[PDB]
Amino acid sequence: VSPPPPIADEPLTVNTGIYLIESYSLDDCAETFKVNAFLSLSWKDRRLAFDPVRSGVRVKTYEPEAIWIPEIRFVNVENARDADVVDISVSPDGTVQYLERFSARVLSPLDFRRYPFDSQTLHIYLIVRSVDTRNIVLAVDLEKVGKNDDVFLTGWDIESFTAVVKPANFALEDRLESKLDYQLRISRQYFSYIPNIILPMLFILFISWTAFWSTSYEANVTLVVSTLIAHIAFNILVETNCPKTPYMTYTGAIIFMIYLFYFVAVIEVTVQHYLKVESQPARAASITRASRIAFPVVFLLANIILAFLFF
Amino acid sequence: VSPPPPIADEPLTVNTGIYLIESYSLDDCAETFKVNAFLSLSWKDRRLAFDPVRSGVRVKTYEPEAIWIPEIRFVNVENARDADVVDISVSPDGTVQYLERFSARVLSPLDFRRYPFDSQTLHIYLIVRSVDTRNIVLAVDLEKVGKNDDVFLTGWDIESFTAVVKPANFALEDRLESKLDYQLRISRQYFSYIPNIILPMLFILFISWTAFWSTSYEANVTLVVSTLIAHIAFNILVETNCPKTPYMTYTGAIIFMIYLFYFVAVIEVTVQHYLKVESQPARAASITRASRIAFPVVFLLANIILAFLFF
Amino acid sequence: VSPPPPIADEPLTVNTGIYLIESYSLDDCAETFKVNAFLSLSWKDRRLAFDPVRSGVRVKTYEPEAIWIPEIRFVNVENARDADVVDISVSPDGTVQYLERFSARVLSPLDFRRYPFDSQTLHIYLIVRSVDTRNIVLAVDLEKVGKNDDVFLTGWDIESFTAVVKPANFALEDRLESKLDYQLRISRQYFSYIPNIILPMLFILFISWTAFWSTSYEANVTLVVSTLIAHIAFNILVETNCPKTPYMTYTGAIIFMIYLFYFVAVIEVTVQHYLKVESQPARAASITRASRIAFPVVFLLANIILAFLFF
Amino acid sequence: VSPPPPIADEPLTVNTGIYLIESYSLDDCAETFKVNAFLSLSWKDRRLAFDPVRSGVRVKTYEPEAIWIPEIRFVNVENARDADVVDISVSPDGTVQYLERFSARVLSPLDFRRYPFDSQTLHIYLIVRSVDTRNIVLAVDLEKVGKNDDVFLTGWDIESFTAVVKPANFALEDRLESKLDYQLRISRQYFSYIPNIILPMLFILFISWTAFWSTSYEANVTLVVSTLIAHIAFNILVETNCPKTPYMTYTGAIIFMIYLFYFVAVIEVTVQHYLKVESQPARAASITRASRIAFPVVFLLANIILAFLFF
Amino acid sequence: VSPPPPIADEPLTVNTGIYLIESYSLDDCAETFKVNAFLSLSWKDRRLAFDPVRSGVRVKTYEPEAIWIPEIRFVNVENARDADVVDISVSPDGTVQYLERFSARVLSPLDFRRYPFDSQTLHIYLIVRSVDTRNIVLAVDLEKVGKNDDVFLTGWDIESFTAVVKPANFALEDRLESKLDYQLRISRQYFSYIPNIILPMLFILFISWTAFWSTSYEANVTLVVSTLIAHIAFNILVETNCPKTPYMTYTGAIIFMIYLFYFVAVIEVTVQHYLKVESQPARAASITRASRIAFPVVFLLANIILAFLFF
Ligand SMILES: [Cl-]
Ligand SMILES: [Cl-]
Ligand SMILES: [Cl-]
Ligand SMILES: [Cl-]
Ligand SMILES: [Cl-]
Repeated sequence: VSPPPPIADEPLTVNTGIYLIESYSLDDCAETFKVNAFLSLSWKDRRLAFDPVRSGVRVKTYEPEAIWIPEIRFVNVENARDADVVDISVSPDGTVQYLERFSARVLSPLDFRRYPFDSQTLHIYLIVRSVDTRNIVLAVDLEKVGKNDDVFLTGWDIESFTAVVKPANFALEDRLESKLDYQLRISRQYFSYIPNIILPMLFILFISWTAFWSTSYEANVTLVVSTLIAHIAFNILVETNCPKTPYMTYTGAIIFMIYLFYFVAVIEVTVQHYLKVESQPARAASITRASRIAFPVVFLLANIILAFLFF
Repeated sequence: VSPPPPIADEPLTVNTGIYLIESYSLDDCAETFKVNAFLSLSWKDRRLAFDPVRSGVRVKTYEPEAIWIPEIRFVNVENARDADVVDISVSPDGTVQYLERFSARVLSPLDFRRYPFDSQTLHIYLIVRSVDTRNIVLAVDLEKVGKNDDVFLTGWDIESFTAVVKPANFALEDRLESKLDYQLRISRQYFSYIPNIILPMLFILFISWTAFWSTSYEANVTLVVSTLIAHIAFNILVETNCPKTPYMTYTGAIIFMIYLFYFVAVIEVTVQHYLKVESQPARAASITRASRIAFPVVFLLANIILAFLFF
Repeated sequence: VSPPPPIADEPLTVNTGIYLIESYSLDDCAETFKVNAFLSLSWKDRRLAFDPVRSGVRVKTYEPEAIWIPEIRFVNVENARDADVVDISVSPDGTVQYLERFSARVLSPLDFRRYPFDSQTLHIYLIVRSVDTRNIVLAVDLEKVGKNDDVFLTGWDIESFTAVVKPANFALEDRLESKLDYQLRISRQYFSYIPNIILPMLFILFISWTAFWSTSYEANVTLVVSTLIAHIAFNILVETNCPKTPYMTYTGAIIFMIYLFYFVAVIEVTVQHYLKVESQPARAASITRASRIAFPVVFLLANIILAFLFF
Repeated sequence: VSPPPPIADEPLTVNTGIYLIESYSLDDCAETFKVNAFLSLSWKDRRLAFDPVRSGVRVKTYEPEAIWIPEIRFVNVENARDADVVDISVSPDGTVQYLERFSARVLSPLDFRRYPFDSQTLHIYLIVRSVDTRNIVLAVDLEKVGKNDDVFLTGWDIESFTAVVKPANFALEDRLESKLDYQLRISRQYFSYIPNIILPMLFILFISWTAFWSTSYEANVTLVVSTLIAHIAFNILVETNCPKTPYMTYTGAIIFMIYLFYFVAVIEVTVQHYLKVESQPARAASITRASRIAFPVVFLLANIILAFLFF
Repeated sequence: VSPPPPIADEPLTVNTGIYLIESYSLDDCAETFKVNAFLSLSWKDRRLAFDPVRSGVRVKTYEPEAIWIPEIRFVNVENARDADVVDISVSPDGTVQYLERFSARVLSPLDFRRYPFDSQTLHIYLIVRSVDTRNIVLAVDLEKVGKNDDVFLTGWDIESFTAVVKPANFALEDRLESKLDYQLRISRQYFSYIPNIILPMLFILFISWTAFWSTSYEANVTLVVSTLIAHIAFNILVETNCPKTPYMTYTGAIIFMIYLFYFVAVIEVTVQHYLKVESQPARAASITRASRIAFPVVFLLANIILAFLFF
């Protein structure tokens, strides 16, 4: 067996579809997700055409080995998918209806710049390589592209599963390659982030700010430095567990600013005490009183600037 | 190696049964569980019916490749189950009795809203795809559904193993499919949750409340802030290792409240000292005295409200 | 390729023997252990008997596929064992000397109530399902049950590897199952626990007791609260990495008591200071002096009670 | 299924080419990287020569089992690559053009001395063992060497993918081996390191330097020791998760210096207080005043020396 | 498919050789190491012996399935090695020369008593089980035992790869077994340990010793207790990453001593303050002055004793 012959000079159309059965193991660190789905394939092989009358059958079932089947591969997979041919059906005209169940660990880049208010498009790229006898081209039947209602990823809302209908046909190592883009659109469930991370982090910072209503240098040193320890401790607790991102994220910028604020509050506490000790209590008291407003105001403003820059 | 022919036009009934041998590795982070069980299958194939007189034997044993066997798959699995056919028996009327031992990692969503007082229903979905010549329908043989008495999951109580007898018949990829729901009901047993996590966490909070029987601002700052560090430290220690849940859990709400209480106690400590320093000792002393009752009372009340809202 | 026929009505005896080559990966969290061993099987199939004179051979070697071999499975395994048939020998009377090398991850419950002074019995359950034509029964020859001298599990003393000679014969899914219990007895190597965990944990607690020889409330608050932070920090450092146990362990009770002691010492420190401040230095001094004896005595007593209750 | 015969005594040339489809999972700890690529192979096997006229076809397609294929292995792999033969094309002269898609976990040493400003050369070593009947030699078909434009490694810039055209031919276990070196050049994306690691670590160090504008020994002990705790805490937070490198890294030297600086600042704080207490306030005040300049200057100077020594 | 016949009554000698291609993944927690190597096997089979003059070939090449090959297994492996037969050559006298490339995860116990100044001997145990017709014995072909020059293990110096030429012949499961010991000798690269672990741990302890030049009980409590927190924190940072070792290690003893020293320094600080407060300043001042010398001296002496006892 070799590819079906062209009637004219036309390429062979392999109609595809992917139906998600299970989506699992989305890994933010590895930028990978595990999928379990159906892969449907449809094409015409006139060599396989038959007279249903003089055959006594309206359909013919074949073993994968018995007939020509296109070699469809996935571009962005760790290793080749584990596939199980579910069914192969041939109709009197030579139409082949192929179906397999497969599992695969798909590599898809994730953008964490807007985390935890991010949305992602997961990609699954189907590909076919042409042979010398004839060019093979992929097509999508969107009726055949879907997902089980029960499919889920914890912490994400799965908006849709679709395919970009126009394939990407290009030459590679002297042969045409036809590629399809299947997209899984997901948006993060950011609720518990406010009470679980942000609010507690904010409270610690706010505690450090009470040093602006105290003249006790010993109590102030304990306030700013102990809260810095509590902040670091809290970040270890709520730690992403992923190796640090190469780029600056939204949450990343806020956290950097919180460290800057702890340093600035230490400078203030240091300045106020030095001024007091160096017989200048009027300047010390005026700085501390300004800080009471300057600190929350500069914080709230910089946060609005960051929110604006990222979104 | 073709499906058994219908006597009329009826679909083929495949009577199923699952008998749990072992259940293990329930992973809370992954929402998966590993199972080891028997899968029994029974259907009628009249091409296999025989006369026990001119054969001699009351039962016939076949190799899987000698006869037609329905392809049963699991819907919610990572990869296909590891199976080993244990036995294939045919009775004189053509009734096939198939048995295999399998192991599988089943994906089943878990609800942590009532943790650690939560109960879960683990699902195992059997499925069969119909074939060209005839439709295949699943059924439950309750005589063949059960679990070994020694079956266990650490930290859980296994209430029951049962199946929803009526299958879910629907259409997939242009063919009819019959699905079954096997349910494993488990409820969390965490006897040690109180002593192990709760109490030490309450003691730390209670220590912060001793600041209401002290006028020393330096000692008060050390009490509230050092206990906040101890609280965060304790939460790192008793951390589940599972990424934070997208939703608000019961234990999650209690912990959020504990952070709020540390912030409120800091505000009090700050207010009391400012009033004392700003020549108002009457208002400072009256706030601190109120707090001694207000703090435990508001805590005990909010906890009753939370327990009521979640349960 | 059918079971050997009976001479009367007696069941077929499959003589077993397990010889441990390697024991590894004992996971306390998973309650699982990986084993690599020999499995010996012995039975008589008269259909295989031969005249050594006619044959010109005193022994006959077969491929597993060529003859009837009982289907032996393990009850408490994650998946079916990976096996390599090492040898199949048939003597003139039809005796089969089967030998295979296998690896398997065995699930065996572990009791942590007496940790780290615990001993465990690891189980390996062999099983055979009886067929249509005849009943199959397992037997042990203890001469054939052993372990390599080099077998080891880090942190454990392996006392013995044996089998309970009497099989457990029972009905399951309308057939007989003959089950064998192979036991691996192990006892933990608790030495480094004293200098690594116990001793530093006691020193931290002892430091909090120095607050009973101090009147300085600021120094006392620093002693009790900072040591509580050090205790929690130390617990994070020496943490088992296994999720907390559903039941109350011995070490678990001691740790709970240590948290209770930190809370009680805070109460004392708080009471002392309040009485001292509120014009009652006679009570404050008498409480602190009592605590100096009360604390070590109540600790040493409760510990004896706990050691008695657990052992 | 024996190697093609030589026309004279010439070795067989196997022309190779690797085209990267996906690159992923670079593991810094393991010094390994996962790759998914095409492996093209070409050689002349005259036994496969045909007349395009008698055959009809200008090219012949074969199954891997039908013809002799050289055994190409990778030297630096964990296990053998997972390969899937995409195409085998034979031209009339008997020139075979083989193409396979493979995935492999390649072991390649990484130098972390200049981290996070490091560049690495990842190696993939192709190898072929010569046979009894003839010597096999590898060659590079540069037309068939490349990488997909979309190839990415999070946190790295992929500079180039190339092959050292001259093979390394040597004797091993009495036969010739022909080895090829494919190189993937990558350079790290160090941006977020400044705001995420460097800057917050410098702020904690700077806070410790405020002890040089304070005479309060109690406040100074709190400053230096509490910041040391915050530093250690921060290091736990930003920890690589890879076991410590056997060699001294650039970042490793900076961190060692920061610990030295915390110790020196403690010595100063200790010296200043002892001089004050031992009736020498002139010496104490002159040391503290010097330290205010000495500390940032010696730090900035040692950092320039380190940056010079490493780069 | 039968073993070669003996010329007299001699056992069959299988000459072995292992050539290391790659060594990777040495895991200290798991006490395992992954190896990729060649395994050469040589034995004489006269049934395969041929006259070269009437045969006309240098060496005959066979497929594994075609001829008898001894079953060589590894004793200390997780699962059976993944092997790929590279070549099978037969010379006129019947000498079979077998070669395979294999990968295996070898289990080899490690002694951490002298860590990080330890050396280890990694073992690879080859084994062969004798057959019905003849006894099989292993031997070492020293020409075929080696390692690639590029073989590496990060953090270790690979000293040698040798084999103990005399096999260990013994009886197992009623048959003779010939065992060979291949040894990989490695010594640890302990450099970065001094600046990364030892030095910062000694600085934290040294800071605690400044309490001997202070009379301030509040500052002393902060020094000793806060440094104990910093020590524990540092230990979490530099943590072994392996579950605790059952035996007392060298580094383990030093760390235990450091905890003892923190407790002793607390006792001193407590004693000095009590003596001062209980009208005995002569006794207090003399203890603190003694401690200034007693502490570093007792430390340096106990360390010399430990280094002597372990080495
Ligand atoms: Cl694929
Ligand atoms: Cl399945
Ligand atoms: Cl098994
Ligand atoms: Cl390879
Ligand atoms: Cl092996």
